[PDB]
Amino acid sequence: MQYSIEKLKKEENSLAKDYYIYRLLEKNKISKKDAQDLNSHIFRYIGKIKSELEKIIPLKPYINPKYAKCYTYTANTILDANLTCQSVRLNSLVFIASLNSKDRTTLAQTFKNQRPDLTNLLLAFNTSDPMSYIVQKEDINGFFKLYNYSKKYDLDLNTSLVNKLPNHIGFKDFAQNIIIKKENPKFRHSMLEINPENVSEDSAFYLGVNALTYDKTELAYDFFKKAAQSFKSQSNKDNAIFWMWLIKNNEEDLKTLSQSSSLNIYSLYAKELTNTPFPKIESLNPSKKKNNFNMQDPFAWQKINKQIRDANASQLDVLAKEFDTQETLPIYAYILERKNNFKKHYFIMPYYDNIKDYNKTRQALILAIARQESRFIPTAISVSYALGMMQFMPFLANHIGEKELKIPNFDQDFMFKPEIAYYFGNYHLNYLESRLKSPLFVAYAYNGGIGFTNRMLARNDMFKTGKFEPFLSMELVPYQESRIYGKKVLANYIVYRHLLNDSIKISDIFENLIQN
Ligand SMILES: CC(=O)N[C@H]1[C@H]([C@H](O)[C@H](O)CO)OC(C(=O)O)=C[C@@H]1O
Repeated sequence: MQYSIEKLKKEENSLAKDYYIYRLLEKNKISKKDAQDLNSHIFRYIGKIKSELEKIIPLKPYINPKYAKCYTYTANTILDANLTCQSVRLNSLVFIASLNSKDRTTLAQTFKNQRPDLTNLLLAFNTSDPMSYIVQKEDINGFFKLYNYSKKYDLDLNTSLVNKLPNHIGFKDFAQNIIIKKENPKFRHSMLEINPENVSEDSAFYLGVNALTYDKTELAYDFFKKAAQSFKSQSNKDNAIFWMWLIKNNEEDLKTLSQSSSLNIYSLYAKELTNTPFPKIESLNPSKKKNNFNMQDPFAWQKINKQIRDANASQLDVLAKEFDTQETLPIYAYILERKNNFKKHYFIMPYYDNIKDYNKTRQALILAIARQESRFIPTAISVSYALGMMQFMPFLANHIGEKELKIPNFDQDFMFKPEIAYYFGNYHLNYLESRLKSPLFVAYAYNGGIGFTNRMLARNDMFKTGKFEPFLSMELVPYQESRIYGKKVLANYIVYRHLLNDSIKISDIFENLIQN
């Protein structure tokens, strides 16, 4: 089914409407005329849909009309500009780097009283190492502007300077990136001297991972303990408490972790080590067959999803009842997950006839992936237009459907059919598992591609033998999305294996991750 640009224009703005506009663009069916009003019809104007629309109608915009005149000067004529224009242009470090040194000296004097930040950057670029100049001034705003301009600067930072960094908004991404990318070794080593009193949440956690890579186990414990105390989500606290346990072996930490209300790999592992029973999994069995809702209409899903997320505690109960049918089971579970404030564990198995003939280990992996990818919503669409319950990128979906399986009249929208999603997921999971084996590694490759996974596993510092392995390696997976995805999918997998009476010990999974 196709939609003309005219029909789409009548739908509400959503990712579904964006997806269908993008299908028109990629088929060259949007004329320069149709493209005129089109911006106000796009829900999320980022990435491919933007670069495609801008092939038809470029934008030069935007320069704020107040400062238009400021952008008529160059490095050769900036001394002719008024003081306001001079200071606007000096917001750009590339602009500052382009100036000649006599003009940087002149402008540094001009701005020393009113804008000593500008002065510091001007004089820093008069040296062969601007980062060293800025660090000597302990100019923290300047430091982050220089880092954003170029990641290549690296220098030792003293105790006073590093303890000032965590107060700046840029600190969190700075610390994450240099620790997981294993860049900027002098910055990295310097961050051993950050007082745990000065950091919290994710930043404290990454500084703990940092301390472990230098085998500073007491500092690491202090960082992870501050993370456990400050993190807002129970899942993240549990990850931090697990590290506290692994490092200092306090049995109260493991007891606290085994009694967590969050189901995650860390609380599951702690339950297993202490002979605690498996957590209770909800049982959803609606007797009603169906209602009026079309589970194959992507526009209906965008609409009802927005109602569910904005619904007060009251309106959730009305929706819960409406969607308490077998045909709408994924929507029911989605509503209940909100309605019970994310306290109960739901692990549904919808459209199960399509998988009941696979072995149970394969069933569990399919279901683990689908739960994480879509929550079993058949018409799910990601911001990069991954499609259906198993969130297939269109390129891969077309390769499998057209080239490999030669399906008659295949269209990428077949990914919205549960039978197609499960079938293709099985097919792709076979390719990955045959090469990768561990369900964790499969999960990383499913989310991030087999290329990145192969490169990570080729490194001699990832998933090898060690004191704190394989846990440390799971913290150092270089893409945040994939690092998180793997932990979540692995927990789902354990749960579904258990529900299918095909249990495995998560300790066996961890042992199989270490190659020799
Ligand atoms: C089965 C499949 O398509 N896997 C792909 C995955 C997926 O679409 C994502 O996990 C959606 O949530 O995305 C990507 C990607 O780098 O974009 C590559 C994977 O090969």
